[PDB]
Amino acid sequence: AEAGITGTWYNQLGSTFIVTAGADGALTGTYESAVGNAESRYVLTGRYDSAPATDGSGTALGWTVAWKNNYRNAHSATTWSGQYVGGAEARINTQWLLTSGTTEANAWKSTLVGHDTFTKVKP
Amino acid sequence: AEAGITGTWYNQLGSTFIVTAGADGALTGTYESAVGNAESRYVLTGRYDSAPATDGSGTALGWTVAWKNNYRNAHSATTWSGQYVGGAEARINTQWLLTSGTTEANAWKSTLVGHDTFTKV
Amino acid sequence: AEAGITGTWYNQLGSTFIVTAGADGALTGTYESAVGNAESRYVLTGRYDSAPATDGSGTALGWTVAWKNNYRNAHSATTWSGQYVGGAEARINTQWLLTSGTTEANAWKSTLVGHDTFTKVKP
Amino acid sequence: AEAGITGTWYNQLGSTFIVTAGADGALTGTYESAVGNAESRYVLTGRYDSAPATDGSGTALGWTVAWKNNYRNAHSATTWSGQYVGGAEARINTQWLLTSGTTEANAWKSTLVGHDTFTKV
Ligand SMILES: O=C(O)CCCC[C@@H]1SC[C@@H]2NC(=O)N[C@@H]21
Ligand SMILES: O=C(O)CCCC[C@@H]1SC[C@@H]2NC(=O)N[C@@H]21
Ligand SMILES: O=C(O)CCCC[C@@H]1SC[C@@H]2NC(=O)N[C@@H]21
Ligand SMILES: O=C(O)CCCC[C@@H]1SC[C@@H]2NC(=O)N[C@@H]21
Repeated sequence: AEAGITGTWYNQLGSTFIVTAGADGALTGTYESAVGNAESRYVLTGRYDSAPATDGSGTALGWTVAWKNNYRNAHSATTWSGQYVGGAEARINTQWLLTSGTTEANAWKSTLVGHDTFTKVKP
Repeated sequence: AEAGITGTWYNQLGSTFIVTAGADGALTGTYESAVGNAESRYVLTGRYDSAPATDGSGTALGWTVAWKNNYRNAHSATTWSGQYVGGAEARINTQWLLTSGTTEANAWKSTLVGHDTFTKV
Repeated sequence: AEAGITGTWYNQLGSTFIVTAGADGALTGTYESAVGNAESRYVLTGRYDSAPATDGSGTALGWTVAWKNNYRNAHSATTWSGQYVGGAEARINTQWLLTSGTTEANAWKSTLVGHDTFTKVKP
Repeated sequence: AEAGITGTWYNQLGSTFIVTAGADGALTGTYESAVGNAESRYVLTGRYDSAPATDGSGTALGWTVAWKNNYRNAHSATTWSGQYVGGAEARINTQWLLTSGTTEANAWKSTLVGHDTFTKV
């Protein structure tokens, strides 16, 4: 449900995700991270399943942030892959990969993995 | 300057990734997977570092495909996160997460992880 | 602390982890999964940092279960990588990789990733 | 039978993995990393499927190294999870998780993920 996803969300670190779900499956918005080499808002773009299953399955989605805006550039990008689970206590449960640009010799330690849970604030 | 990310790329499974890199960091294009519950092309969108470091570092990037088009809907989405390494034989090295829409009970087994290497050959 | 790790632990799915931490850095024990193609106990072996930092850092550890015992064989193995965080509310926070044996053509979808949090029961 | 997992293997970074596979599923040996905060050999222990499927499937396995030995202590541990594929050119294909001991504040950045391919060359 585009309107189910569309809104302001926060995760367990205190980061803010503002997203709009388009009817063609597009996600666009901004992300503000509470941690890491980041300041202010960053552009995000992603995609979601705009026709999910009618049962109690979640809606699969994903989005990317490259950590460069007009104030800072961390030379890194994170992708979040997860699912939206609707209802009263709407949640988006994700796992993420954060890759930093590195020299070829340091490429083995270029990528962090983690997981974030997002809670929606009253839309 | 010199981000030769724009083009048609192929990974080791034979999937085709056609991307345009915008001057301000946007990635847009289409993806056609040679494997999985997929047929024909799917829309992708992503982001990349449009001013990378001047030392020998790769360019960080990432993108998403939701596997729904006019033919099929797999109820899943993949994100690739990696770096572009330019040069005479340019490559995009990625790790990816493929999440399927599941019930809560099956959420523990909702996400596959793998790694794809893209070259222009 | 070997004695800090040693004990019975349960995660959010209802699975049971019984572990003994050896003074040489060895972990041995048994694992019972509440989900998946598993029944009864399975042998686990792992390693941990037996001399962690004296600050508030966690103790890094990891262990493996191959899902074959005398009752069932799922032809898969999981490795958990994480850290033990001591105290009153002792926790082990992990991420895991579950690989299934597959044919070469299905090898792209061989591995699941997830995360489990373990709580210790009164030792 | 035929699990030719036992031996000395090398990955793409030039690290050396010396393993013995026990008849009942145990893996034991040593690991020497060519990269990272590591020197000399470290103890590894793991598990593998000692009765794999009879179709063309690989053998699932996994092992752990805690990066402490008599020389150094990195306060970290790596787990590799993968499958052994036998044949004329046998390979072990893995994905790994490297967790460092961190404070709670830094737990979000405690875990690296990568992938190693081992061959006997
Ligand atoms: O340090 C960087 O390279 C950029 C900031 C990264 C912030 C990460 S993205 C995953 C995790 N979730 C968050 O909300 N913030 C951190
Ligand atoms: O089966 C699905 O759910 C949709 C197709 C998934 C194809 C995956 S995405 C990661 C990997 N890289 C590819 O080029 N194809 C597979
Ligand atoms: O289905 C299988 O192949 C074997 C059982 C797998 C159980 C997994 S391991 C990770 C997760 N944590 C658990 O406690 N159980 C599941
Ligand atoms: O730096 C550390 O914390 C200890 C050494 C880590 C070496 C890693 S483990 C994964 C990868 N594969 C290797 O052979 N070496 C690196």
